[PDB]
Amino acid sequence: MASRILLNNGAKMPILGLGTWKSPPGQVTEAVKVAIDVGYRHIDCAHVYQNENEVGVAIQEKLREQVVKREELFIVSKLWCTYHEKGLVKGACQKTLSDLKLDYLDLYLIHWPTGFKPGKEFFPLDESGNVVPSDTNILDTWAAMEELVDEGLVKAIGISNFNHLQVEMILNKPGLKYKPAVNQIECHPYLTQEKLIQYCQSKGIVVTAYSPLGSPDRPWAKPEDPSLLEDPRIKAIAAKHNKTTAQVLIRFPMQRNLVVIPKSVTPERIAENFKVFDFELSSQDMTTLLSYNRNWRVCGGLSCTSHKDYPFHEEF
Ligand SMILES: NC(=O)c1ccc[n+]([C@@H]2O[C@H](COP(=O)([O-])OP(=O)(O)OC[C@H]3O[C@@H](n4cnc5c(N)ncnc54)[C@H](OP(=O)(O)O)[C@@H]3O)[C@@H](O)[C@H]2O)c1
Ligand SMILES: O=C(O)COc1cc(F)ccc1C(=O)NCc1cccc(C(=O)O)c1
Repeated sequence: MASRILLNNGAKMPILGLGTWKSPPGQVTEAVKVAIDVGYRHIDCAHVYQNENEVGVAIQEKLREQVVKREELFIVSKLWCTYHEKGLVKGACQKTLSDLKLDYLDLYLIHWPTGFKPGKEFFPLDESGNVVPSDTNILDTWAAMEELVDEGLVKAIGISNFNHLQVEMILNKPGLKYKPAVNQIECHPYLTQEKLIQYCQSKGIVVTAYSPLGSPDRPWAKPEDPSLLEDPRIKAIAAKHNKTTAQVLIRFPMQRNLVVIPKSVTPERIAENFKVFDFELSSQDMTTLLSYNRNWRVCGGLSCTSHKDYPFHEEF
C-alpha cells in the first residue's frame, strides 16, 4: 500500500504517524528519534500536550544528522481552545513553531471546535466547575487559520473533532479561501465513524484516526471500559495474519483510506507499529472489525457538553 495520501492543498501526507499525547517529556525525544530512524515521517503534536519542545529536539537532531530532510517530514500541530480569538492564533502557531524548531508546519489543526476564555489555564473554569467559553465562532477562527497559510507559517490547515454539521459550516463559510485539508477524529473498531468518514471523504477532506489502539494510557480509564488490545475477536484476526493486535488495529484505518497516528514511547513498539505495509486485511476482516462498533469514545469531552459548539450531541 502507498505510504502517502494526496491532500486537497496538493501536498502528500504520510498515512502512518507517531502520536505524542501523554508521551513523557523525558522520553519523547528518544521516541521521536527512534521513530524517524525506523521510518516514520509524520509526527502528530499539540501545544496542549506540553511536550513540543522535547519533540522538537528530536526533529532538529535528525535534521542536523541528515537522517531526513525537512521536506520529507510531515509535522502536525493543533491550535488549543484558549487561542481561538483572531488576535491570538498567529502567536499560538509561532510558539508551536519555536518549540518544534521549525519554520513551517505541514498541517495545523483547530484542535477542538469549542473555544475557551484566553488566559494561562488550558481549561478556564467558573467557580462552579464549568469551562468558560469564548464568544469567537469557528468561522472567524477558520479565517485566522487561513491567514497562517498566506503568511507561510503552515502549508495546510484543518480541523479536529468537528462533527459533520461543523465541517459543513466551514465548507459553507462565506468567502471561504482554503478548504480544510484534514479532519482528525477518534476512530477504531469501537467507534467506527462510517457516517462522518464518508461525508468528509466525499468532500475531499482526508480523515486522520486518533486513539487507534483505544488509548490504554488515557488518564480517565476505568476497568469496566472495553479494551481493543485485549478483545479476543481482534486477537484472532491478528493471529490469522501472524501480526500483533496493534498491527491489525493500525492496518484497519489504513485500508479505509485514513491516516493513523498510534502513540508509543517504547522503542520496540514504535518499530512494531510501523511494520504494517506488508500484509492485507480481507474485506471480510474489515467488515468484521467494523461490526465491533459501540459508539465508545476515549475523548468524550464530558466537561464541555454545554458549550454551544460541543461536537458530540449530533449523531455524527
Ligand atoms: N485531536 C485530538 O483531539 C486527539 C485526541 C486523542 C489523541 N490524539 C492523537 O492521537 C495519538 C494516538 O492516540 P492516543 O495517544 O490516545 O492512544 P493510542 O495510540 O490508541 O494508544 C497509546 C497507548 O498504546 C500503547 N501501545 C502503543 N503501541 C502498542 C503496541 N504495539 N502494543 C501494545 N501497546 C501499545 C502505548 O504504550 P507506550 O507508549 O507505553 O508504548 C500507549 O499506552 C495521540 O498520542 C495524539 O497524538 C489526538
Ligand atoms: O484533546 C486531545 O488531543 C487529547 O485529550 C486531551 C489532551 C490534553 F493534553 C488535555 C486535555 C485533553 C482533553 O480533555 N480532550 C478532550 C476535549 C478537550 C477540549 C474540548 C473538548 C470538547 O468536547 O469540546 C474535549
